[PDB]
Amino acid sequence: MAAGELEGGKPLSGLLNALAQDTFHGYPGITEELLRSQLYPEVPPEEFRPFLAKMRGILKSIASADMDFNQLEAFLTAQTKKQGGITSDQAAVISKFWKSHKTKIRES
Repeated sequence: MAAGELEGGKPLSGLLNALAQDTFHGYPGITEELLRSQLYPEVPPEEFRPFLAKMRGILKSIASADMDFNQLEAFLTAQTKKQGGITSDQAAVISKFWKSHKTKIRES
């Protein structure tokens, strides 16, 4: 209640974004210890994993696997069926992992 939400909607929305630790070589902008400070300054660069226990499946999918739209859409169903998993509040922002960058992007 007072610790089961992770800041708010801002982090969960840019979680898979911050988590970007190993893209291909490592950008001078994003960093492992930076991902937390990026959106979740409350979580430490060590106790972040336990929270990712429900936000890690998407990490290895976008970062370690790098997927596209229509591919992760069906993957999120796993985040809402797994042992406990996340709630409709979280799945709401995560399900956007491919629409947040494929809507008002180039507009065509």
